[PDB]
Amino acid sequence: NKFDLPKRYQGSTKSVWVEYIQLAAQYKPLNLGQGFPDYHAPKYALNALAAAANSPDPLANQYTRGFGHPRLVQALSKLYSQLVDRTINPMTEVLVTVGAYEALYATIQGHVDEGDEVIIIEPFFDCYEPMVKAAGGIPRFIPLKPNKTGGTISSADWVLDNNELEALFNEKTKMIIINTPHNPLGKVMDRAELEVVANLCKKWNVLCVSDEVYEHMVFEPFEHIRICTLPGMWERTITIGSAGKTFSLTGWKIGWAYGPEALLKNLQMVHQNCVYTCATPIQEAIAVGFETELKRLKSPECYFNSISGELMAKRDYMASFLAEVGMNPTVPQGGYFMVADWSSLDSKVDLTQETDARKDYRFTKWMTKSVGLQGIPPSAFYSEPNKHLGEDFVRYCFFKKDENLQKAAEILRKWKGSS
Amino acid sequence: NKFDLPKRYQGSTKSVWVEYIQLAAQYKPLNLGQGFPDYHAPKYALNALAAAANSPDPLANQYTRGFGHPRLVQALSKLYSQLVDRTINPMTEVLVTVGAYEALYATIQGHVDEGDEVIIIEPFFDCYEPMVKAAGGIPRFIPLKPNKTGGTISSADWVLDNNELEALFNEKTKMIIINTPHNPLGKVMDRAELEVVANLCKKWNVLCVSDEVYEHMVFEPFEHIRICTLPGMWERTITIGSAGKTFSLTGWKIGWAYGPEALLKNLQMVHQNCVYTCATPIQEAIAVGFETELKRLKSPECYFNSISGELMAKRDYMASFLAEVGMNPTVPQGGYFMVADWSSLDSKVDLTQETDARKDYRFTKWMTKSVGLQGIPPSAFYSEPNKHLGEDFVRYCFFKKDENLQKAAEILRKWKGSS
Ligand SMILES: Cc1ncc(COP(=O)(O)O)c(CN[C@@H](CCC(N)=O)C(=O)O)c1O
Ligand SMILES: Cc1ncc(COP(=O)(O)O)c(CN[C@@H](CCC(N)=O)C(=O)O)c1O
Repeated sequence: NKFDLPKRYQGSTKSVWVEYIQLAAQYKPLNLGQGFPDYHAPKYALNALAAAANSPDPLANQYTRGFGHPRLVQALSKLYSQLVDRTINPMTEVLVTVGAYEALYATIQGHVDEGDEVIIIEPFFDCYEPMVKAAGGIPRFIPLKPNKTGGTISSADWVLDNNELEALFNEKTKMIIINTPHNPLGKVMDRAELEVVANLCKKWNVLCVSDEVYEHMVFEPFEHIRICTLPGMWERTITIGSAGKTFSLTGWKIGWAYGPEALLKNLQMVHQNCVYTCATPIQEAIAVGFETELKRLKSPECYFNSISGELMAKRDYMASFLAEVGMNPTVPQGGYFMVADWSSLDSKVDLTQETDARKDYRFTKWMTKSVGLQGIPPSAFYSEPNKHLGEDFVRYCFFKKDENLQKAAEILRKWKGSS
Repeated sequence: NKFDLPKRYQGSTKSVWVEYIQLAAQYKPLNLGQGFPDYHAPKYALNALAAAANSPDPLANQYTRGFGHPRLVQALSKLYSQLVDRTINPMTEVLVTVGAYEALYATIQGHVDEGDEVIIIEPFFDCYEPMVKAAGGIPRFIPLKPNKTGGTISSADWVLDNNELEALFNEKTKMIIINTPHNPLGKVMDRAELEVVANLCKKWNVLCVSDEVYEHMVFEPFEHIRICTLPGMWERTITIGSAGKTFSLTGWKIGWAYGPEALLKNLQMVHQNCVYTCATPIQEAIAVGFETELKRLKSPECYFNSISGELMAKRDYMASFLAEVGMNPTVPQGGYFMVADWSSLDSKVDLTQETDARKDYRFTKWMTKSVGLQGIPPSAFYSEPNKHLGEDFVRYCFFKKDENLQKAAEILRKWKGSS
């Protein structure tokens, strides 16, 4: 009856996101932090939500099926069945969730017990660690590190030490979480890299959880490969996606996990007594969205195909202006984020009035308040022992109107050499 | 690497809800089961969702603030500040969630540690027990029991044994969950009943969680009273609502917890790493719905004021045809569910084809597949040892078009022998 946090949440603090969203509302900077477009998503999707709101069907805005709206799961199985080349059962092998967030939540709560080890690759999407810890698991970390220095490098250059990775696998290893395309780097794992992970999972009987929200956003000449597609991997993989990312409608918060029925049963049990069901007219609108794209999967007008081309130009413009101004950027193989090492610009920043412990927090806060440009501190994506690996970096989002990417460039040009 | 359920979820089965929704899609009965309307909700709310989908603001459909969309938390604080007669800080004292479901989830995960005792009042909304058990908590049950037999009783007649209740409270008691107006019975707790609980919560330093989802649906001459409003109770209460119940848009799945900052901090830590944030356009629409009602709170055509008379005509009709066919109905003080005793018609049913443990599951099951009319087996809402109090009963929803209520009666008559 002390109403302290229960032990499993012991020492929990507010996430980066709660802190930096609040920082954005307060200073109103050019917001290149959290990932979302600053322009309209596909009209066919927005139209479908207005249509569901306006539907003459009285069931359109009432409860739908708890493991997912029938029309959506059917659309999801149609698409992914083609992509993974097996027939995925829409009732048993798909679970619709509240964003990729709740799919990750239901997966971790579903398969992580007290003392189970979970391997996490740093830098990691930040929720992975607190979710494992809340489920009583023991995270085991391995960092990706660049094998090139100075100038602009590629996210391909950020690599695991495979001996170090092998070393982490033992009889206590329950799960490994991989994220490709990767947040924050943009790294897309190639077939050899997936093979390394898959071979260890098979040897050690571990569950692979593949966070693939950015699956449609890989840039030529690279290619998204699905690990559940590797030999023997289907039986031991759960794969996650997000309609917020697939359709660029981040405020809709609908995602999914797919995989064999045996593994999904555990997620269903968590899901059913966490939220139970997800928004009907939103899932309906997403279902129409998938139906729309399913008719044209190899067309240049298909949003799955067009987004990379849309994004690649903006990636190239930001990499250029970040290099121009003095940072060392990592050019992502997919996605809409880019990390840059800003440390060579340490003389143009006074971080003296900044209060927190981590340098990249001080840098990003200072830039927000002082110059009106918001990025995200990458040390948020590292375990405490390795936070130093992130401190010289900044993550920016380039999913923006060209006019706003130019605005960021000009802020940076003015800040630099206007000494 | 047995990927069996974790120890937290060991007992776990599919909920009444995953089972009955599936039942319902399969046999396509007159669905008097899950609580939702048969017809459309107020048009102003539906219109506001269409407007958010169609918005010129590109951020209308992108991520919003994780603890609650600002327009919505503002409208909630404006409403509840007036209802509870205090100033509720919209930023720190309101949390928006994926339905009342995730409000209960974050509350129980946030405040129940291993070994904590949680007292639950039977019959109970079904998620309470599995949530407590998932949090490592120990559920402690007490049934409401009718103090009258024969005919049509009132939900006021279902009452707790005061000494049973007092004995349940010990220094291991962390929490009590109360639900008023109550599901499935429709009981509205009077002031003395809320005083009993209040005085025990203060004595034993326990957190009261008040599930008030049906807050606006109390029938004359009864009154919804909020326990957080009793002396000394604000500091020890979390109260929960649902937009899905407030605006009869059950597929929108947005609810909230409000109470003191100290207590909501715990739910914030769970929420930030469970779903993170909720749907933007749905929260925007609900905020517009609240602003609309806030301009006319004292007027009869305010939906918070009008829904009671709308539902009361239906309540009275159902109560009357249930009694005519020879059921013993409990007339609810509030809400849109009615529980009735179907024992005195056991003769006239064949449960000999149904396979489940509980007599009332076999019944709901019979009537659905065989006579085209589904409700909910009230055993679902009892602890294993007490399920027997739920086995003579059946719960129906009367939030249905007048003509379907007239049809549902007919089905009952055609099966009983009232033609
Ligand atoms: C790798 C990865 N995995 C899961 C997710 C979550 O997807 P939802 O469908 O929105 O729940 C994300 C999205 N992360 C975005 C936004 C983070 C946030 N908390 O809003 C980002 O990193 O900026 C992500 O980037
Ligand atoms: C007492 C009570 N508390 C919470 C809730 C959940 O509210 P949301 O806002 O839809 O999450 C309910 C809803 N009860 C409904 C719905 C059952 C279900 N959807 O699992 C019922 O019992 O028929 C309820 O009846």
